Amino acid sequence: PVCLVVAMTPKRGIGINNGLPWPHLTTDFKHFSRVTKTTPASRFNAVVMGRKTWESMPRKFRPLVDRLNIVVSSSLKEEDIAAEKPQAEGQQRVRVCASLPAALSLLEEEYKDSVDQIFVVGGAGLYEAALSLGVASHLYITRVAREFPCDVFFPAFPGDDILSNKATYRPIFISKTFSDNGVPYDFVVLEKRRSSAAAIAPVLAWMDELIRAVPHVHFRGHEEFQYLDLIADIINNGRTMDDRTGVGVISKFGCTMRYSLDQAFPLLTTKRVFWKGVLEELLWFIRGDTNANHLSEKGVKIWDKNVTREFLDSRNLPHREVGDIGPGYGFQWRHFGAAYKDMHTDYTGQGVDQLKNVIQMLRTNPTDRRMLMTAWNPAALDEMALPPCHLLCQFYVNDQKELSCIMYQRSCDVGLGVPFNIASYSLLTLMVAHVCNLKPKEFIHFMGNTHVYTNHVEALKEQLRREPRPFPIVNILNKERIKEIDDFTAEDFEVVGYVPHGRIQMEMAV
Amino acid sequence: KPVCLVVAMTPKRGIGINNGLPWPHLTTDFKHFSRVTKTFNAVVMGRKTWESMPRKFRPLVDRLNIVVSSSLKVCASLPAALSLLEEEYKDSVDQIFVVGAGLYEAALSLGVASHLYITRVAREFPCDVFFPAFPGDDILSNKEATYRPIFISKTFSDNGVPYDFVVLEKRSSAAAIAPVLAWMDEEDKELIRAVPHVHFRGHEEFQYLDLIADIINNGRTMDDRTGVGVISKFGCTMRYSLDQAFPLLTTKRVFWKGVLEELLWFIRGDTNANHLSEKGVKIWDKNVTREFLDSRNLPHREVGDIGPGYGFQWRHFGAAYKDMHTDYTGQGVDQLKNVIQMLRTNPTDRRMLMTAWNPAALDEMALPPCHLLCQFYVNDQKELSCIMYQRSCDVGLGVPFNIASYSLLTLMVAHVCNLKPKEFIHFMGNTHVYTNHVEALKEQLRREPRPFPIVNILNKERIKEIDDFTAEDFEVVGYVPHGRIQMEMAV
Ligand SMILES: NC(=O)C1=CN([C@@H]2O[C@H](COP(=O)(O)OP(=O)(O)OC[C@H]3O[C@@H](n4cnc5c(N)ncnc54)[C@H](OP(=O)(O)O)[C@@H]3O)[C@@H](O)[C@H]2O)C=CC1
Ligand SMILES: NC(=O)C1=CN([C@@H]2O[C@H](COP(=O)(O)OP(=O)(O)OC[C@H]3O[C@@H](n4cnc5c(N)ncnc54)[C@H](OP(=O)(O)O)[C@@H]3O)[C@@H](O)[C@H]2O)C=CC1
Ligand SMILES: C#CCN(Cc1ccc2[nH]c(N)nc(=O)c2c1)c1ccc(C(=O)N[C@@H](CCC(=O)O)C(=O)O)cc1
Ligand SMILES: C#CCN(Cc1ccc2[nH]c(N)nc(=O)c2c1)c1ccc(C(=O)N[C@@H](CCC(=O)O)C(=O)O)cc1
Ligand SMILES: Nc1nc(=O)c2nc(CNc3ccc(C(=O)N[C@@H](CCC(=O)O)C(=O)O)cc3)cnc2[nH]1
Ligand SMILES: Nc1nc(=O)c2nc(CNc3ccc(C(=O)N[C@@H](CCC(=O)O)C(=O)O)cc3)cnc2[nH]1
Ligand SMILES: O=c1ccn([C@H]2C[C@H](O)[C@@H](COP(=O)(O)O)O2)c(=O)[nH]1
Ligand SMILES: O=c1ccn([C@H]2C[C@H](O)[C@@H](COP(=O)(O)O)O2)c(=O)[nH]1
Repeated sequence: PVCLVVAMTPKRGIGINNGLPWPHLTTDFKHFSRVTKTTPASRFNAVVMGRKTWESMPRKFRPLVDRLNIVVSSSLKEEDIAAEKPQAEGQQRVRVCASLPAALSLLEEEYKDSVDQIFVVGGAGLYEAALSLGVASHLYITRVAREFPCDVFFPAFPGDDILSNKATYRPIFISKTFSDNGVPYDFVVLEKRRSSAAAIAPVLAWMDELIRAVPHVHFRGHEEFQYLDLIADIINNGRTMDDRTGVGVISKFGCTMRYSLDQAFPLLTTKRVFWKGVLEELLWFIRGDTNANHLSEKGVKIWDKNVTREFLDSRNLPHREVGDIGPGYGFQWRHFGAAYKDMHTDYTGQGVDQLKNVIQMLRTNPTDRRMLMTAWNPAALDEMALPPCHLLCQFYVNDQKELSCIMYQRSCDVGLGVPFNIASYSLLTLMVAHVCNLKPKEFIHFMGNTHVYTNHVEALKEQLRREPRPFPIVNILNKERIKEIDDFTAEDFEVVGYVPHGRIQMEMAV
Repeated sequence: KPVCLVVAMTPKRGIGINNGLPWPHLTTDFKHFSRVTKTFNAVVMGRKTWESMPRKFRPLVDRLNIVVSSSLKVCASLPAALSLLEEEYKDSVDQIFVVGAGLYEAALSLGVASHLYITRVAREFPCDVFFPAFPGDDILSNKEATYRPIFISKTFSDNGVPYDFVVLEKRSSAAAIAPVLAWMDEEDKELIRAVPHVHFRGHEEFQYLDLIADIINNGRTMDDRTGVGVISKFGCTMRYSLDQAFPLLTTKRVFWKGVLEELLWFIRGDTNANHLSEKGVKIWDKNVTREFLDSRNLPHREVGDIGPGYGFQWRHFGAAYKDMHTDYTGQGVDQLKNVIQMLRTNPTDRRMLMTAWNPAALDEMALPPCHLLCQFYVNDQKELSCIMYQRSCDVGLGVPFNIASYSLLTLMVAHVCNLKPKEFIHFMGNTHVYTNHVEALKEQLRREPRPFPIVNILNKERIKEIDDFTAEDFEVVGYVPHGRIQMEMAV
């Protein structure tokens, strides 16, 4: 009964020119070593590999230490390998077999009592045979999120949708996202399916008491499970309420998520997020811009329905031109408290530039505890097309020059807005880290009224049947040119290794 | 042979009076009692205790009963009743429970009880029968084998009586996954933990105790404005239920008078700290001395003037500040009034927030506000919840005070809106322990929490609007904390 261990691009690519397609992934090698070596004593595990895989390995590491090595080949002989390098004392002699079935026979015949687990370690010849024989119980797959030139591929398999969009192999384990050398990746395991404190439990018994994301996944390390579980939690436990929009709501109050920013970027994968939209909106905020036509004109229409003639009038703002969000978000960030006129006015130097203050405090006194920016100005709310939802953020620097950010959001459309908000403030954290010579560490999301609209519930349930993919990496390009927060442009960003499931249509509650 | 005692007692160990119970009917305690005693089982009770039971329940059903009188229609002693359980009933008897005094004290002297199931009634009541003193006693009030708590429930209440439940003891797919979890856990000296002997930690105060432990264990050592130094973390969260009891911390006495007076002071939009100090509430004095104000570049401020902070922003957001003797009536935005009006007319609105954070006015304040935003929420059962966001949290000194403060605001706002208080949710930014508090906090972490008290609003009929509350309209009922712990304020 065998296990497969592999690293794989989303297109199932595993090799090129008898080498690996990506730069060195040190955590993946640790993992490989740890999975293939470990045992309870008497025994060792075996690794079975094809001839070219054996040849692809550097001499100094071959044979793989403390594991019985078997090579499947018809041309290489056991004495070829013995001649390559002296067998070290205590290690096993390297065996050669003509086929995978022969390797498994040999294991039974001559190494019962001696080997514990059997691992098939590549290449495509062996992976294919192992799947054909149906002898693989588990797949240890390292999912590399970037595509690389490959000439060798892991075979198609039922359940290969954990890699990319199109007996079965279902994931029972999904880790958080790692990275090395600009490459994001994660680890999954698939499974072939087809009176101490005794007497305390009756008090527990009487004090004690449906929708769930991909419930077969038992180890839920991927940080996107916070979002997926929050959807389920609201649907299971939330309360059905009315709402400003007339569309129903199911709501909860006081919710929390947090996303690491040191290895990869929390752009959700369980549906495609509108990244051009987040980037363009954030730059617009940073400008202090209140003209949503500037967004609309670039193909970002997110503010259009709340800046129509009709919606502005429902807000008693007949004097606003279409597109004018009033003194909201970016205006309050860059010009807190300034007297608003319209979206065409120059406000340079009016009011408080909170963003500048935060940055200057980060650069000069990062232990200060007042590094906040707010968009909630009670005096100006009635002049806004919409009172801000994400209304405050706070920054923090630790010991090691690592920057974390908290954002408070009064109102959270879990279906439509939340993924977008996660990406937006995570990006702001990247931008601020760079300009302050800091390392981005963490985004922390504090949520007030956290809701899913009734007309989203069905689509959200489909979303919960999808397992997450490894997070992408976002790189800031042209770092040397970029010295201040206003220097960033729409071209200074690269999203690397993003492989989300398909878009899900969800109407905005207007 | 294993024996357990089931009891409910006041902090002074009171269990009865005039052959009855001291307190009004405790519904949940009775459930608890029912369950615990059956899973047949034997309950064993003294003569008088049998009488006290109403006849409709007198045979305690689904359990063997034993009365230990020497005068009735049934053993003559407690040793006797234990013999009668080995000899006969040896089979089909699981555990045995003793359920009066005399019986309790017999069971303790003979040393046969291995566990104590105690319902701690938080209030005192007249009693003439008391549970025996016993080592482990401090679990009730502040007054060799010993009894150690192993379980401490959340706080309940019925008929205006707060109470707790504690238990004391006499003293392939997982295989596939394993190697992967193991390496992920590897990286990565002696952790502290609040009362590690308590396994089942239902008491909501454990959030605060665990928070202290987590900061000291996993926080990073940093500098800070005051010069004292802290250990800090960022982004922490607690929540306290308000429907049964009130989260006034019990592992050290919280300064309740101070909480109440500061809050009423906020609500009036008062910015003169001498009004607090003149009432014996000196919490703001060191941040409004001549010296501190000058350090803030405020030489023109009069001693005691906090500037346009907290309450001023609540009641007059954005108004132009003069001094603390000015009348600001009608000026600025009355956020508190707006919040209340929205709660009363359209409680599904998602903009029910109040902020103290006004960037245009920060430099004019003695201290930028720590608790700077709160948001309210109503469900479909008319239950009110409140979230407060705090940018900077002095865990040892400030946090217990802040918890009580906003929980109290929640009770007040619920009342004038004809809602019921449900939950206070505490969101924390820079969450820190000052270096000179660490030792004191380590003492505190050795204390088992007591049941939370309940706070009642008095004269409810007179109180219609948030401004109507006075310092005399509240009663804290059943508060039984451990002693105060001195913690010096970093200025
Ligand atoms: N990303 C990853 O996880 C991994 C990537 N790689 C790499 O993948 C590509 C190399 O693998 P691949 O090209 O498939 O090389 P293989 O390791 O499969 O070696 C190829 C050959 O191995 C022996 N052979 C294999 N299958 C059979 C069979 N089914 N029956 C009989 N003999 C068999 C044969 O050698 P003979 O001709 O002597 O008979 C066949 O020619 C490389 O890039 C290697 O580095 C490898 C392992 C893992
Ligand atoms: N808070 C709680 O959890 C509980 C409180 N209570 C309160 O109990 C009061 C009664 O307790 P208490 O007055 O101590 O009543 P008991 O139930 O202990 O009855 C007293 C007597 O019981 C039999 N007895 C007890 N001890 C001995 C002994 N050591 N040797 C021989 N016989 C013994 C005797 O009756 P005889 O004279 O016939 O020999 C002794 O006089 C009430 O207020 C009752 O409600 C009771 C249960 C629980
Ligand atoms: C949060 C936030 C910012 N916002 C601003 C914004 C404004 C009003 C709102 N109103 C409501 N009820 N919910 C929102 O989330 C919301 C968000 C967004 C608005 C729309 C989309 C959106 O429609 N996303 C879709 C469809 C459009 C597209 O892709 O072009 C998507 O699936 O990407 C995203 C973000
Ligand atoms: C929260 C809040 C409101 N506040 C306001 C307030 C002002 C400045 C602060 N400064 C610091 N560093 N931490 C605080 O918690 C703090 C709190 C409080 C202030 C003091 C006490 C208090 O109990 N002080 C102690 C110790 C005085 C001393 O000797 O230093 C006392 O003796 O009671 C409580 C609440
Ligand atoms: N997930 C996965 N990642 C891989 O890199 C991988 N590689 C191969 C084949 N190629 C190689 C090449 C070198 C070493 C190697 O030197 N291994 C050392 C790593 C030691 C360590 O980091 O502790 C070993 O002793 O395992 C292993 C396999 C087969 N399955 C894989 N599977
Ligand atoms: N913790 C504790 N609380 C008590 O009230 C208590 N009471 C007694 C003695 N008095 C009483 C009185 C009535 C019932 C009683 O009627 N018990 C029923 C019903 C419980 C219910 O009404 O839900 C039972 O079988 O549990 C039990 C004990 C002994 N130990 C106690 N221990
Ligand atoms: O950044 C944003 C902006 C808006 N929304 C959705 C929040 C709500 O479901 C609706 C906003 O309307 P009110 O909360 O103002 O009713 O905003 C978000 O989730 N994120
Ligand atoms: O309600 C309050 C007021 C103050 N503090 C303590 C917060 C800090 O440790 C110190 C305030 O100083 P700065 O955060 O402003 O530096 O305030 C609180 O914990 N709660």
